[PDB]
Amino acid sequence: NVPTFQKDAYVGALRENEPSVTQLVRLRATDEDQITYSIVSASAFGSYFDISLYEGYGVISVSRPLDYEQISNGLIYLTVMAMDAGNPPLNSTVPVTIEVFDENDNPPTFSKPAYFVSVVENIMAGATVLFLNATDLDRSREYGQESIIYSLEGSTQFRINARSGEITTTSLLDRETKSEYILIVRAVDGGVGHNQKTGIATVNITLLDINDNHPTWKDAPYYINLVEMTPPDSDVTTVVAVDPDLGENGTLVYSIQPPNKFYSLNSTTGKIRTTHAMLDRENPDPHEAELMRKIVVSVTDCGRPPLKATSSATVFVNLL
Ligand SMILES: [Ca+2]
Ligand SMILES: [Ca+2]
Ligand SMILES: [Ca+2]
Ligand SMILES: [Ca+2]
Ligand SMILES: [Ca+2]
Ligand code: NA
Repeated sequence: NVPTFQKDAYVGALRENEPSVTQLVRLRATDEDQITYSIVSASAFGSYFDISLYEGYGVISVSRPLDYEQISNGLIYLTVMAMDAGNPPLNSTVPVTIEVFDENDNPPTFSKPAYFVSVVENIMAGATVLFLNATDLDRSREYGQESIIYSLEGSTQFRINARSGEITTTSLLDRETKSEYILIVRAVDGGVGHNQKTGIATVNITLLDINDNHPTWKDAPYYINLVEMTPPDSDVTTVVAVDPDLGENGTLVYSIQPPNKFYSLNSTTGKIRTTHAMLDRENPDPHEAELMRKIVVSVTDCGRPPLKATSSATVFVNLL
């Protein structure tokens, strides 16, 4: 009487990006009394599907490739209708479900090919250097976003979180021995073997200077020989400290402490000269004669707060 399909429901399945497919589904209804099959509904891409009568079966096919990434939930739902040659005609419908399988046809990508980040050199071991974010456009969780594994190459001093891409430190750093780093970041998807795909970006890290070094004396204590009664302004010797920090933090400021009337230095050079106070080698005064032949010098950098050398340094003078 009414065309009745042999099943309550039908099914077919294929990968995305298939050229065509000749038999997603075979259906058949039966009339005791003829039958024409039609696709009456389609959740999506109806135009791509076709039905034909082959050897008594209504046979669904698909003529274009499908894109998994343009389909919600991997499923296309069709409704097929069998209809007799009746006047009026009689019909019956049935659900068909087309599963589309995802292919790994999208690579992980980064917003930029190179990222640039600056960071103070006293960064707390394990702190957030940089959040990274790759994007994989495959829709399935197997091949798309959820599947991304971050990897990091370069210095053992850094490490990346494999799921979130958050980059972090392995240790305390030191601008005074490593100033910059170039790291390579790989994102990879859940494809297997040659179908695994990978995204890449460099991360270029610069260390900003902290005033984390004291001045220290080069070649102290100093020994000079100097003639008796030498004129005012005669060159004596040069003192030197070293601060390997940058700019202000490495800039040195020398001074004589406590004061010494027989000598003056240049605070920016450390170049000691004599004063108008004359150097009598056989001078009565004990105190005055002792600092005639010994100069104590201190040195500070221009940081904030400014650091200074642990020790002072001495110029031992020997008069002639
Ligand atoms: Ca696709
Ligand atoms: Ca895909
Ligand atoms: Ca992918
Ligand atoms: Ca310093
Ligand atoms: Ca420093
Ligand atoms: Na340092």
